[PDB]
Amino acid sequence: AGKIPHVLVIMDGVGHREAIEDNAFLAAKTPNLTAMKAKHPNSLISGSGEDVGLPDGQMGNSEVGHMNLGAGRVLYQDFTRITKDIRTGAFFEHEVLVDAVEKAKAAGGAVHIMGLLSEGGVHSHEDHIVAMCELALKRGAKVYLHAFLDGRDTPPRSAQPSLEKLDALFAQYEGKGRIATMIGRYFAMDRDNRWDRVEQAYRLLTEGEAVRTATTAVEGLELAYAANENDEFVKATRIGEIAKVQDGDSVVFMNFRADRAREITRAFVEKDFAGFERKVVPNLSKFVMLTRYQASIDAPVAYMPEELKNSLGEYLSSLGKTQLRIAETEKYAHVTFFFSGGREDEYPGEKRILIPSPNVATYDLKPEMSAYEVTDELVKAINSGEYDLLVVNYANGDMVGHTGVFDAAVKAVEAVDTCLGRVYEAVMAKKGHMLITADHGNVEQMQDYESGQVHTQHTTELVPFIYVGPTQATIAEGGVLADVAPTILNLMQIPVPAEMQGRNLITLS
Ligand SMILES: [Mn+2]
Ligand SMILES: [Mn+2]
Repeated sequence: AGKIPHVLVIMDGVGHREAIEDNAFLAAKTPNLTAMKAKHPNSLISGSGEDVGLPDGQMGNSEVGHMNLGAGRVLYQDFTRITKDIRTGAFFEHEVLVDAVEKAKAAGGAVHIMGLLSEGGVHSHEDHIVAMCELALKRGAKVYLHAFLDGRDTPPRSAQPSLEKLDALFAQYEGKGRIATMIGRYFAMDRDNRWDRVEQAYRLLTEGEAVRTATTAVEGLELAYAANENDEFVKATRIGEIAKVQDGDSVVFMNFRADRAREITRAFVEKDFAGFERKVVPNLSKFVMLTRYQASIDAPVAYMPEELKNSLGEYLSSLGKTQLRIAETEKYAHVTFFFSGGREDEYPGEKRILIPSPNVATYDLKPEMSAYEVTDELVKAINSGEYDLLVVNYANGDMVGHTGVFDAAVKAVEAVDTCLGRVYEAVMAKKGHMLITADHGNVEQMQDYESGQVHTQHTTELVPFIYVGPTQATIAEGGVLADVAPTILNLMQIPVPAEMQGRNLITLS
């Protein structure tokens, strides 16, 4: 104990946008942040596009963002890697993917492909899914696509062109493949142990169990829209005849992001699965995770992760320092394996506190979420003097911003601001240092002018970067997420490890 606290606050989904219209951050009462900015040095940093190793124009996200924050360097992203392999043709000869196809063919089964079907680019990309379908079709396989509909990394009603694209592909191999089922990502891609949701996707895939049937994918979507469902929440829909994932088939899950892929993957492959009582469990010829969703899941992986040495968490552990990771459960991955650079287990000296997210259908119903309890625990931790580094994620801006509901998003921002007043008080009393920042924007734009729909996605806006400490300082312009860890190490008066490539942004005065 008796340690000076260094606190990294990630206001998930809180960006800086000058425009006032539909800006829930500016509309919110943020007296603590306003006061902090008036007193303490503050700047803007970038968490989108090439600055975080993504294509120019691609919005940031929590996986890429927390990995960059923790790593102190820009990482080569799996999105890039897979896109490159498709471009060069290497994808189509990938031994793991080819093996899935050949094993299904040998068993006289089918290749079932599933994944988020949109151009969002956060968890998947439909062009990758086209590529996997083509890979299997060109090898003479029977192919069924199970589409998980988006509306969260894309506009809330936007699935139609994606479904049409895949229909058009299958039309080029007439009778050999088709879209079999559709369901919203709310069901298929849960990450907070809402197993009642996951079960709906699981039973659709394994039994063809559906709320509605339709003759075509687009007809299915029209039925969902008529039932007042948006893409994210589309109920289990079966197209045409039952096409079960059954014994001898192969499944390829085409998502490249881990957090929302773990639950449905476990439902298929985990030996003693306990999320829910499964009615049918197929013995697959192969189940492929496109990337490594979880080290302990016993299934082959197509694209294994690169080694990441001396992320901030690892490096502090190597120095015998202590650290806290704290968030609500919806952001578990973010403050654990995303921030740690891929490692799932605690480092020596690392403690985790995960507060259950509220047991509600959507977070516009409780925009304060579990932020107040997170704050209770964080303040206690800061005051204990037991931690050299404390990393907190506040989920609210991001999670409520994804609902597309402006008034709720305003309340989410207000909740975070109130909480930060208490964090500030504790840090100042302990003569500590704090960086308040974000991983990407979201809440600062709540209307999508390109579609006329509410805005449910991230933005490409810069994010705030506020330095709270015992003294003033100057902050260099042009910072990126990779600069945060070297900046923290400078505040801690600890040398930056060779593996970090970012720069210190802060000059104390
Ligand atoms: Mn985020
Ligand atoms: Mn988000």
